[PDB]
Amino acid sequence: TRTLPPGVSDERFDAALQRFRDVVGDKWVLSTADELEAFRDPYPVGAAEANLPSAVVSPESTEQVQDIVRIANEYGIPLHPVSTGKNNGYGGAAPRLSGSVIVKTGERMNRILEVNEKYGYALLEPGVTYFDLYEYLQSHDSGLMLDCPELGWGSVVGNTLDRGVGYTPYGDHFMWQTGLEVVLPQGEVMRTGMGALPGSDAWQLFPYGFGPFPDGMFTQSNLGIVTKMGIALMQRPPASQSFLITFDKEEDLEQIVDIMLPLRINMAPLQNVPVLRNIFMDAAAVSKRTEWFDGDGPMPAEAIERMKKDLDLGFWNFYGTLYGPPPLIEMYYGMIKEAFGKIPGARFFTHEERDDRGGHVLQDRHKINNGIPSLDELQLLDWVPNGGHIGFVPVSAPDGREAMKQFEMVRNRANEYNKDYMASFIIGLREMYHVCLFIYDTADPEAREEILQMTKVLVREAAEAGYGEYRTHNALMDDVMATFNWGDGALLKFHEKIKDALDPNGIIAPGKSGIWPQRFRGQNL
Amino acid sequence: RTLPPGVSDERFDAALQRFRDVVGDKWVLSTADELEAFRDPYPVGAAEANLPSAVVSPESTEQVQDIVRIANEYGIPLHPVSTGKNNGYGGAAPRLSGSVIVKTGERMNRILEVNEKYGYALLEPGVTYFDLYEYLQSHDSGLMLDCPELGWGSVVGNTLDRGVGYTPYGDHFMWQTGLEVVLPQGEVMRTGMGALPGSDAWQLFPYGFGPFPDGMFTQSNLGIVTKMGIALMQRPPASQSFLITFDKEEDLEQIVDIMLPLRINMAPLQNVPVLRNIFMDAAAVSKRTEWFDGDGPMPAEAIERMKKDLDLGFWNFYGTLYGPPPLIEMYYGMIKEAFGKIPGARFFTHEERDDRGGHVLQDRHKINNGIPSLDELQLLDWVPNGGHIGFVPVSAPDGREAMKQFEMVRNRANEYNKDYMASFIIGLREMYHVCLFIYDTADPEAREEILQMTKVLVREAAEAGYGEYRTHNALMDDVMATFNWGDGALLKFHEKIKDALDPNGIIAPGKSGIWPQRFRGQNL
Ligand SMILES: *Cc1cc2c(cc1C)nc1c(=O)[nH]c(=O)nc-1n2C[C@H](O)[C@H](O)[C@H](O)COP(=O)(O)OP(=O)(O)OC[C@H]1O[C@@H](n2cnc3c(N)ncnc32)[C@H](O)[C@@H]1O
Ligand SMILES: *Cc1cc2c(cc1C)nc1c(=O)[nH]c(=O)nc-1n2C[C@H](O)[C@H](O)[C@H](O)COP(=O)(O)OP(=O)(O)OC[C@H]1O[C@@H](n2cnc3c(N)ncnc32)[C@H](O)[C@@H]1O
Ligand SMILES: C=CCc1ccc(O)c(OC)c1
Ligand SMILES: C=CCc1ccc(O)c(OC)c1
Ligand SMILES: [Ca+2]
Ligand SMILES: [Ca+2]
Repeated sequence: TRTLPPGVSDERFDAALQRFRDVVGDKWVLSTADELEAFRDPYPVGAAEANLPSAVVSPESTEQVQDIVRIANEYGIPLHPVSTGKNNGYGGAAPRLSGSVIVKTGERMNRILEVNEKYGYALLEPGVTYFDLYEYLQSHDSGLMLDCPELGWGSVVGNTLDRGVGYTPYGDHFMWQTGLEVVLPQGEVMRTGMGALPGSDAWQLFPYGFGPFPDGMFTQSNLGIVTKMGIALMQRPPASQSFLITFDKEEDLEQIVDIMLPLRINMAPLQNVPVLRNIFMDAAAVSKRTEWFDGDGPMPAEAIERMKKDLDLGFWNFYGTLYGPPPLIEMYYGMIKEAFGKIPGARFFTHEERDDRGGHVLQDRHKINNGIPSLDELQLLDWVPNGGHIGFVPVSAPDGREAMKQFEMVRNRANEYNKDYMASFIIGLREMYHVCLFIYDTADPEAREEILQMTKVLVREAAEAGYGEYRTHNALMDDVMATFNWGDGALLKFHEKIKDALDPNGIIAPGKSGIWPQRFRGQNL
Repeated sequence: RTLPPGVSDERFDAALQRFRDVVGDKWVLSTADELEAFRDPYPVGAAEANLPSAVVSPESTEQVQDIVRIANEYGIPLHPVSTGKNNGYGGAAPRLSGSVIVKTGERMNRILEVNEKYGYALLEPGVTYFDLYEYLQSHDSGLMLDCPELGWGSVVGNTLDRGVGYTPYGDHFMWQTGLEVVLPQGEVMRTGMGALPGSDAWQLFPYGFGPFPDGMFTQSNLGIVTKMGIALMQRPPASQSFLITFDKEEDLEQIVDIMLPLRINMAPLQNVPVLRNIFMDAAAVSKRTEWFDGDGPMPAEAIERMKKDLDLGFWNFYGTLYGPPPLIEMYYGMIKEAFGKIPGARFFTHEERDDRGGHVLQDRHKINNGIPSLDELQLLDWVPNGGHIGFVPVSAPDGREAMKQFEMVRNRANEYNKDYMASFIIGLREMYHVCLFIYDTADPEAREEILQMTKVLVREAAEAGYGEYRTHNALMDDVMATFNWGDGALLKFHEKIKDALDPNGIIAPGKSGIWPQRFRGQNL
């Protein structure tokens, strides 16, 4: 029947719902099954129901977020704060803890508070999407560009608060995060950095302020509800060129990664975040699985060759963008061609050179890499009927043999659980991300369970090989946090200890990143 | 005899022996003669302050655990340092008098790893910039380090006070990647991929999984750091350092305003731009008495003599470029066209000045190329028994803000009879007004003048909306008090976390104005 917060009666919840309505207004509290359906994980993981929200409250202001937090303390209601709630791949808007109330900050707190052309920064509310901020910069003939992930409909703030990434030189969103406002778990409000000094202009200029630097503690965290966040914005460069390098062989991965890293570690000639996508990923962006293979089980070699041939793509496809005066772009492109040119079968294409279906991903990278938000990459989910995805992203050293081992290890398990291997190898400066998107039929309970059991295996095996996940789904946060158990889980004990100090009543997103406040510890949900 | 607060002669003597049982008899100092060397070398205020009770030098992480556990038992406050060279901010001296200094760097001074492939170091606290430079030279490294002005500090300890250098990797804390820390009750923790047993990425990926804590251990008293990683930048094929002299006090406005556009895209100004006033560059190469032996502020005549003799401006801009010679030349050309629009602007590369005035340029050419130096110690010869205090408000990188800040500080410096040694430094979007006040450390009134002058500068800067990035023991309470948005919400947040991790209030009480429960309200 009715989803309730843990240890909270029908009466007590009805009372708390009304207190919420007194703060934000009747139409900004959802609690009917019909109203809540939209806030369930759109890509559900596992056959069983999980991650069930009891209600959605949409606050209009920081003060309203304080009031909601104080009520949640009164009634012991757990709050799952989101911005836009588009964390698709990691649970969407759905709370880790079933019965939690979703605080959708972004519905009404969606205002651009400042875009400074002189100093190159924005001060944003959670509700500001990449499309909102893009449209604002266009409107105002801005000299600035934003840094967006593959999908423009997410929150600049929300994405930053899960340490999301884009593909411009400003792709590490949390680095460029500068100052935030946060409602702490008992309702008091705090500004970090120069925000903490009344009348400073430097909130979005100097990240650290004075004393311990806390902003990090509010990312992949449950230590408060963020109401404002500053972010630095790069100046748009005078020109840019996007290029695709197709690599013919599965085994080329080793040489590609080993040539990638020297070209990237000095942020030149690879100026942007280098992404290497397998043919599955690029095929899924432009085609249905059944275009290639309507059989059961893993995709055969003949089918993969047909994908490569028809799309004129390799097994591994490298995407990069260069920025600056055309001479500098041409110099950097020349270096890139010489270095990756030593791999037999490497073929090169600029964004101007491919208008065919195989080229559509390059055209999308040319947008995303230039801070032009897109939703083209939603086409991935038409690979199979009713397509959803889960993100599996272990962090690796950027070595060719280390990539090769991860390639084998994950494709092998993928095959066993009848899921295709959609994978990208991405490099920051000195780290490698194995970005695996498993696409499955969300309507099929067996496919959902296969995904939950497969990724549980993939997490454990990756950790046995010394690979930690940078980010994970609601279903895997306990399993993943368990892997960071150096010194008898010293890290988790440190986090719990702080969680209990700031959230004595255990209100804020209990179980986020495997961090449960005292009142829930040992209870298996 | 200096004792910890609320600890008897007999309890302390017991505790000193327990320390000896852990680290050895030789590695516990507690005589007045032994402790002299660990007093603030640039003392602030007339009165005695910042008195250590003992110095304990541990050999290992395990020993640090044992010391912290003993400290918890006896309620002894511990001030963890690396090398203890935080000169201008108290040196090795503890904020709280009676604290035991834990000099981690004395014996924990080992380079644990330098990775040529991935460009990083994993370091203990005692590794100095000289130590790590020597290592890189020895091993024919492709890598360069990022050092502050003085090479004798700790790579780790400087990072833990969010210190800065002048290469593209000038933000030390940014490039910090992984640490190991002994938390205030003696348990040991590794951050990031350090927390995943057998990961290779401790020094490759900073964040790891869940909340990002590393920042909480910088300008902090939440533990004793025993290892720290840091990224090292590949040495580029060539570099060129350059000096722009600017003739006029009033040029500051246009310098800062041309400086920001050339810096924010990290090109053409590829390194940290530093603008030094003639006082700064003169004190680097000469004594005060060479220019003016009279009492009180230095007259216009004397300033003009400094400029002529050293062939420098009132404001001197020092930068470095890196890469292929064609790139360096292109960038230098853009810099010359931009700053050239200021009348009286003159340009010199490091190759074009072998005179005394050029000595600072030569020292920057070293520092900006990750070659540690001690040349800038000559600043302390400006007056007899020279010491300095660091006063560094953070500002918008705006000409008129720089100009306001220049007047505001020089006026108060004048009033308290201290010379105005100042640099304007710029990261990407922020500006540091770095003011070194050089004074006679043997003169109790010069000491009191410094304390009272900087107290005034701190609240006057705060009234103008400027916060300090970093400050001295004597000012930490005053400085933290200025960050009082939402009724001092930030300090309240820091205090709850301090009390959660340090229930006995052991680790560096009062660091950054953060006192644990047992000390709050006691005025030391
Ligand atoms: C399916 C998919 C997903 C995807 C992607 C490609 C595909 C095909 N590419 C991505 C990429 O390139 N980079 C990236 O970082 N993510 C990518 N994803 C995943 C996802 O689409 C995006 O990351 C998305 O932008 C994230 O969702 P959103 O931006 O809406 O953020 P949120 O869901 O509202 O909040 C995220 C989490 O952070 C915490 N949170 C959020 N807001 C707050 C506030 N105000 N206070 C406290 N905590 C907050 C919550 O834990 C929330 O779940
Ligand atoms: C006088 C002076 C000072 C100076 C400078 C120029 C002059 C003329 N130029 C500097 C510069 O360009 N950049 C910079 O960051 N600092 C500069 N200074 C100040 C100072 O000399 C240096 O910053 C110096 O590197 C700091 O000294 P050191 O490196 O020895 O650091 P420390 O005293 O040992 O530690 C600093 C503080 O951090 C905490 N700490 C240190 N180690 C630990 C450990 N292991 N665990 C926990 N906390 C630790 C303490 O609070 C300590 O006081
Ligand atoms: C090809 C990149 C897609 C992608 C990148 C980073 C992510 O975190 C992600 O989450 C599911 C998806
Ligand atoms: C002339 C630059 C010296 C300098 C720079 C940054 C600092 O923090 C500092 O501390 C006292 C001194
Ligand atoms: Ca072939
Ligand atoms: Ca032992």
